[PDB]
Amino acid sequence: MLNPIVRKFQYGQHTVTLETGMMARQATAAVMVSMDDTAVFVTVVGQKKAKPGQDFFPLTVNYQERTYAAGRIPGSFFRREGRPSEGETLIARLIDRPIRPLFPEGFVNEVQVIATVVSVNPQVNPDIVAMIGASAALSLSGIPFNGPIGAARVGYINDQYVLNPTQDELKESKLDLVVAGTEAAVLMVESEAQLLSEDQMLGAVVFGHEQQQVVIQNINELVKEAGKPRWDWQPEPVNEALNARVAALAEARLSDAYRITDKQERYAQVDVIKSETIATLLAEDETLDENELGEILHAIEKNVVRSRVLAGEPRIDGREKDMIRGLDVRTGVLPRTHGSALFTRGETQALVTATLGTARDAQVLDELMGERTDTFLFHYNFPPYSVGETGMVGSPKRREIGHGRLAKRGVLAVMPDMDKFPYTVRVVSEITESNGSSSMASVCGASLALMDAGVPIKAAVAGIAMGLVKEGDNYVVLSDILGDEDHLGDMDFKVAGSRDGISALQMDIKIEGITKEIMQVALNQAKGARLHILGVMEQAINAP
Amino acid sequence: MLNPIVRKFQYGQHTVTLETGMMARQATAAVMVSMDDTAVFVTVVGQKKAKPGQDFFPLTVNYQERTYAAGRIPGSFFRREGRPSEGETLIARLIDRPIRPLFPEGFVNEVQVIATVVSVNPQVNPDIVAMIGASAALSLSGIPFNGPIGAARVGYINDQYVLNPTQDELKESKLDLVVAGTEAAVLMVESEAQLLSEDQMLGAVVFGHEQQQVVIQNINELVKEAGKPRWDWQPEPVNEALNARVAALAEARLSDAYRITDKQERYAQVDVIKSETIATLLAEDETLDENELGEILHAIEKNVVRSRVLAGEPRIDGREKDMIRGLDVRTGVLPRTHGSALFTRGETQALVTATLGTARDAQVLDELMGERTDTFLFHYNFPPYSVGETGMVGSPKRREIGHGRLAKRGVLAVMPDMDKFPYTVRVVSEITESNGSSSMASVCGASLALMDAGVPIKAAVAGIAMGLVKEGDNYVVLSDILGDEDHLGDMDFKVAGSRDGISALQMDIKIEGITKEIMQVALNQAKGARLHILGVMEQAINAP
Amino acid sequence: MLNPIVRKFQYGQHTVTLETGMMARQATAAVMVSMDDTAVFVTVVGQKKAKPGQDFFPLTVNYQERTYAAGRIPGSFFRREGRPSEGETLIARLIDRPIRPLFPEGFVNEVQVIATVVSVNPQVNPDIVAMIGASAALSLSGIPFNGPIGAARVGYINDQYVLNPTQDELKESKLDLVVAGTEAAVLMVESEAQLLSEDQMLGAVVFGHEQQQVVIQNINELVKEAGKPRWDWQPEPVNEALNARVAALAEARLSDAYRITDKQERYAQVDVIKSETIATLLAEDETLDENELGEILHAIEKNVVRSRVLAGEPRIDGREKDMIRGLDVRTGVLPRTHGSALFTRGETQALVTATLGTARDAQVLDELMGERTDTFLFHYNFPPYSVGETGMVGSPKRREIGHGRLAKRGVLAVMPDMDKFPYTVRVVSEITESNGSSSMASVCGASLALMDAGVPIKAAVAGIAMGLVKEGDNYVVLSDILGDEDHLGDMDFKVAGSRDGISALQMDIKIEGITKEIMQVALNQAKGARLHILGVMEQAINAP
Repeated sequence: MLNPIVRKFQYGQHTVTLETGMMARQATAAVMVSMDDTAVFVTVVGQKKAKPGQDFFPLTVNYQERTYAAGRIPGSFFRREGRPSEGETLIARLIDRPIRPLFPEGFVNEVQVIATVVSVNPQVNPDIVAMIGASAALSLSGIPFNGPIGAARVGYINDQYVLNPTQDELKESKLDLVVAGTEAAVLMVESEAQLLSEDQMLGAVVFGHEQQQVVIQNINELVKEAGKPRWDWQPEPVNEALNARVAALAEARLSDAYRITDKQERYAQVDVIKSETIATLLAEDETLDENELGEILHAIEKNVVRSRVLAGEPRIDGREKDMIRGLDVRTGVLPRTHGSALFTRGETQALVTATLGTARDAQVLDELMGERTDTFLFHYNFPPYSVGETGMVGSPKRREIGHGRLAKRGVLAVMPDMDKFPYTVRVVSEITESNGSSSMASVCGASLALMDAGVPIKAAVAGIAMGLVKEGDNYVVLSDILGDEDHLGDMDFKVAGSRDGISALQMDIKIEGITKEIMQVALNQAKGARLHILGVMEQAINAP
Repeated sequence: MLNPIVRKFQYGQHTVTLETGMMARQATAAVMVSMDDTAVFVTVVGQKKAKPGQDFFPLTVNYQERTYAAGRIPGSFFRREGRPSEGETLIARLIDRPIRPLFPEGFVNEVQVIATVVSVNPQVNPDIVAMIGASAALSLSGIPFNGPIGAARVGYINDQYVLNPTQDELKESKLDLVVAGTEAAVLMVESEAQLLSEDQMLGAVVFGHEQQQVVIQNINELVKEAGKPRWDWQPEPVNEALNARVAALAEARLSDAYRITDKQERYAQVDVIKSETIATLLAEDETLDENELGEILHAIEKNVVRSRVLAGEPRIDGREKDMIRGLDVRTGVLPRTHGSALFTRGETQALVTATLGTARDAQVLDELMGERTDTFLFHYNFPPYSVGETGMVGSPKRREIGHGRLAKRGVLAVMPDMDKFPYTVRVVSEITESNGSSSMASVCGASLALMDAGVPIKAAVAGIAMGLVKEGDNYVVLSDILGDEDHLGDMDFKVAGSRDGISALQMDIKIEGITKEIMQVALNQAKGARLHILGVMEQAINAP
Repeated sequence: MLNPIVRKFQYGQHTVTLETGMMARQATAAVMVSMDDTAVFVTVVGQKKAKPGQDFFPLTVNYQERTYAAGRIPGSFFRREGRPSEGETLIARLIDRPIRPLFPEGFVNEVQVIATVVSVNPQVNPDIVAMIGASAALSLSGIPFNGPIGAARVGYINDQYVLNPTQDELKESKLDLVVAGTEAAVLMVESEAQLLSEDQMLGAVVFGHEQQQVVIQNINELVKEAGKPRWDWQPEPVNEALNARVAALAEARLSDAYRITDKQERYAQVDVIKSETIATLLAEDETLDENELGEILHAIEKNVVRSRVLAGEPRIDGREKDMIRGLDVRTGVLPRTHGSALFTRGETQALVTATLGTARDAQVLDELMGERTDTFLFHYNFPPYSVGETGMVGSPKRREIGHGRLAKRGVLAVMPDMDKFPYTVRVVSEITESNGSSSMASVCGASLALMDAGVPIKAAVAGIAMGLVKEGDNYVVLSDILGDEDHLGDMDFKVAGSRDGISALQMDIKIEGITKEIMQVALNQAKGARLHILGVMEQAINAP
């Protein structure tokens, strides 16, 4: 006989139960989460010795909702679920994003987080239930993983924050955000609100982070109770011999390379510097490990950008911190469509179109919690010609779907109700070129496309992404980040809203140690830039 | 003018016609086997040149069912037969399973045996017609094949046997099995029975094997008449200079490596030896093939386990040759689903669920013969976290479909009729951990899920797997085999049924020379092992 | 801030507008094309450096129609276009085919042509608009391209040729062809014509070629205005010391290798020479490249065949310049289906079947501009066993859909109306062996299958493909070419029709400098071979 080890704790209005060490033993980690009646079984499998020819951390999270959870036989032709829907893909991204940055730098081992829904209650979502599982299992696995993260859902009724609102409570609620992060700092946040202000939008993030602290403490006690011992992993020793040998040839040229304004001219230049430096090092001796060099050159690229921002020197394209790129607004680009828009910011632009139809063309979503019909439709396409390369095209990938739901949340608060406008609207965003924010601009393109179409929107809506360069305690907040300022930066602080308030913001932080004090600066500077986008948008069109 | 080579012979109540030499002359083999209204054109293509590193034998069988065989336009959006359905995959396995062990060891050349149905009779099933088709083609191809095999459906009407029962006669029949084997011995068997005794179930396998002998004789005469010259292929010359060089270094390590008992600790130890023995030989001589060294180590692994079980000595986990693994019967493990079950046998586990629905949720099967509705549903999911590896959560592999119907056949005889219980039942089996037989454990969890849901089944149903190790003429029968035992053994003898009779039986023999005398011993020992599972199941629940 | 470069002109009636320099700046080239209201946004991306291990030229043209162009929400389940349809792949091939031979010999850099429909007029067809867009983008990119090409649709109303007919004007027309080619010579060509004569079909190609000249002139002027400078590219230099080194060892017996008749004996002989020549050259020195030696051997294979045909020597299988291979006509090959046919030409055969149905079984094509329901279906299947190789079977390949419609082009014109025959007919072609033209042999098998089914077709239809060997100004026209005479040849000239007129005409030229006189001779010589097949076809069956 095998007996499981359990621990029960009160969380909000529901009693969350965690179980381990009875179901999957062959898997490195296995926990079964049960908020109140909704259960999600999460397993984490990680290899001890991965491949040697790996340069990227290969983490994959597969979220899947079982049909027997609600107690219904699937409506598919084969009577068996198959491909994940738009709902299941968004939750998969909601679990990956917070857990990714907690892994130590230099960890290249393949890990897979399989989260399957067991049972479901029509009141409690299982999003946040699955996020606790990936937080509990990964801490019990032994795999080097900081945290663990807490999962919290924030509501807003009567100008006051409510922890974990049900489906019936969400009908009267104004704000709907999911907050995740470690005990020390916040890590992500996915929001969907009405038109709240800047102060109350930040207060909900702090509220949820304080409430999720109960979950974090209960997992930590379970690690010392049933958790497997930590992996004996050590990062590759910092070779000071090569870090001065490569830098004496590359750091001098790469410092001058990051002053070019054009993206095409800069990326072609840094590729040449990376090519001939390795070519010379291979000509010296064939012992030097190729990849190794690729990470040293990448470390120099990170050091050149970050140090110049902290000192007070001009950015890549030679732009101050609170300064943004130039704007180009074009309404009515297509001839035989309902609505069309061409919004351009610097060197990134989105061809956004709007379509109108009857209520019969509504998307009938067969969700696990309940069957609902979606009136407003938003689609995000990211073709390879935007970044300037070749790739596969046909079916939308993870992001494509994630950024599409993001741009939907930023407009959903503005969109008129069915009582005034009873027509199904489909908005398609086509990324023509991409350098900084592609999900954001869109929201700017959607507002121009919906007016042009004839949709009576409440107020013009815009949005821009923010960044951060943090080293020690001091920090610099960036307005309208570039491609090199996001991949080498510390966070992708996306904010979208109207003239009055904020519709929806996405918080993606890569480092731990983020504070509420530096959150206010990033929130306030985004509002000043948001009004600047709208000042040019209202210059072209101001009425539907 | 083109000319065909025709052979006709009487087989039961049907006449079988074999044509070769005119259709698909470019392919190594092409045989047109069409009985009384219906046929399955089968072609074999084998590459003369083997891969560069190819180690395993790549055999791929694609069985597809054209809709114009019955004379009907397919009911789809594209109006064309696309990817194979649940049915098409099953027959493909009935073609792939008997032919695979007949290919000689050391043969790594890629071969493809595809079968396409070109016309069809509502009374004669295309499954055995395709099996004879592949048997005739592979023998006429020239590719090293130790066949040919015969195909026969046995059935059971009025305490008697009838060779290849028709679709109308199958409704009155209490048995439905397809037997495949050579002139010397049996090789496979896929069966479905309505609670039959061991003597009647064993006598059915012998009956079908004796009746299919005329098929083998008629194929052999065609090979002597219109057969392509056999391939000049010889296995790698076995040298004792390299074998004893590894055996004096690895056999001592591998002997203690199979005494570890625990799966995770055994596989970790057995991988270390493989990773070190090859590495130490490469340090001494780097001109040796790594691919050859792994095949020798696999032969040593085969010699250690088989010799220990051949003599009176406990196996890899400490069990005797009839002793079965420990049991953990659990039900009502999940809250918000109709039926819950948790079955664990030693180191294998299956989370089985039950779901109830109306006649609206019935599976509408669009088969080649005609449209029918399926009331009982069974799905088999095999995730990567079961064995402790990383894979694509995606699905569903073939083995997943083949084992899905396997467990469906074991419960179908137990399941109540439509009149007494007019509800469509959906059963989903989730493999939590895998070691030994997980398909037989799915049948044990199925009965527990149905009783928890409230489904009034006839009796309790259970299932176990049996193994064999034979060297010369003497044999040792194993009860409830482990994973490896299945790979390093000789046969996968699966038996599923109740206390009274057998509901399902699968016979997957990988070696020829199997005796009728040893089959009645393995089936009788399986009955005693099945009653042990059923006794513990009745302890937790004996009625719904 | 952002300025476009625009040039608009006239092309018969609808004014064609071309725009570049604003949309998609990151990519290599992006041109906004359109006529009246139909707009197709085409992008071309070319990679600077080639992949180390490349031997072939990777051209991947993908055409995607988006439903917001017409102003309609898609009728799909997810409400997203996604994967390319049956129609979308045909236009993708219609763009890929003419542009492929224009790339210089030796160029191996990966290029992608992404053409997407963004706006559409219900009268103007996007297919010719997308072809102009790709022609403009490839010329403005700088990537080595020997264009530009023009696109013209030719109709035939009241014995007169009409340039670019609208969808309403096509109902009166008896011809619908899409002609493509450079300023000096024609390239590809696909037609469909209710039994028209040779001079009518030939004159229509010349008509469209002369009318599309104004398009090419306006593209060339735009390149002179705002075109990115031509790529600094130079092909691999001719190795005089290596080309003679291989020839003095391989060319001697490779000349005798293309002398034997049988395909299986020839392809085994040309492979065994290559397997021995390269093995000896690698043993002599290991500094040589694997792919470089194969390119010289292929040049020998090309030179041996072409030199014999041009001089006046007998062909590979011992045929004359106008001689057609042996024919085998069989019908009623299958028992339990409506239509059955087994047509064989030389060593190529197609198992063609005809299936009868009702109006309920008709395919509803959700095309961009249109709601038409197709009553006639044609499906082409090219399995791996036809060529004697091993591959993967699943979703119909681009080559299968292209030949499927191409075989449909010849049958649709001769088929009876819905008023006299109100049954939906499905035709499925199965290629069992292939060497010459299996797509045109499917048309011959289609007429035999329909007569066996009972379809009252107006006349019998047959056809063959034509080849040409031209290196100077003198030419040799070949009737019914092989696989070796098509790859090493210069053009693929497909003709299909009845005893009175031509139903289908396809033109696939790989070389520049095609004259008017060689196009009519290849068409007139095809008529003689077409009458030969129909004469043998009438011997078996003449009336249903």
